[PDB]
Amino acid sequence: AKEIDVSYVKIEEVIGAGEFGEVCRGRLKAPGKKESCVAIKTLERQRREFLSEASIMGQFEHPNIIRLEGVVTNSMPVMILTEFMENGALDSFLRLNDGQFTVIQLVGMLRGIASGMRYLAEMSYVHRDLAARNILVNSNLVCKVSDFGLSRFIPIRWTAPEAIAFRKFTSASDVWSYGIVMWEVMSFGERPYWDMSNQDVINAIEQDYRLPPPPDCPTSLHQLMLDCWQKDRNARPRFPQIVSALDKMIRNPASLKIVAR
Ligand SMILES: Cc1ccc(C(=O)Nc2cccc(C(F)(F)F)c2)cc1Nc1nc(-c2cccnc2)nc2c1cnn2C
Repeated sequence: AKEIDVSYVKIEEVIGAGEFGEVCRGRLKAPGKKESCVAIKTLERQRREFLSEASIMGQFEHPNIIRLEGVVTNSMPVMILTEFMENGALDSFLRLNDGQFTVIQLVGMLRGIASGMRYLAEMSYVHRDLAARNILVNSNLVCKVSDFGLSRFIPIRWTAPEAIAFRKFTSASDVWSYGIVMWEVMSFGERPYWDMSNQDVINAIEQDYRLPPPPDCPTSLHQLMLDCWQKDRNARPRFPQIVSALDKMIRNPASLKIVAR
């Protein structure tokens, strides 16, 4: 929770809205450091809920987790600052780039997301809302796991079946969500389960249906999705094994040439 002096922070265009107010694009100019772009949540009662998020974010330091720049608490407005990700959310970025990235590039995106989740899981942090809309993409296509919560610029179709029903959220339920993210990525941002209703999705999953391989998806990647969607949560791979599986694919790209009929 590094405190930032406001004279370094200049607020520009509004990019969306949050639970506690606006979210804006901005610039950060600190002594001795270059000027960079930042995204800023602004904020009123004495509720410390707004800043409690910053206390959570400050624990995280990883190349695939959104990086908190700092906070302003001795000023108005009160603000949470992170690095600014030029390509925005992954789902809309991929829809804008439909069919325009190679399989190897998509796998590299997924490997980054998996590494970020591996870190969170190692930290005993359960995300609970992992979805492509919660991943930000930088100019080099590095994907960073984020959590926008209640935001704008209830999601059961990313949630493991045991978390929907029993409200049992674990890293293994995040693994389920990660498999959905894999499908979103290999589908260039198609909505999981198309236009099915939330109830239809729950019923389909309970009947053991699983999203099919996206067009051109390597069979080995869809199998990895199916592994993440095992009903028995203890049978799903853990994030370390997921990273290792993707790394094996990057080393052996001939394995990614096998697609289904
Ligand atoms: C400004 C901000 C504030 C919070 C978070 C965030 O991800 N917090 C969070 C909380 C709990 C757990 C985790 C996790 F575990 F996932 F790491 C993260 C990210 C951003 N940064 C941005 N927010 C928005 C944004 C936009 C609209 C509504 N809400 C947020 N747009 C952005 C950025 C950076 N670049 N861009 C384009």
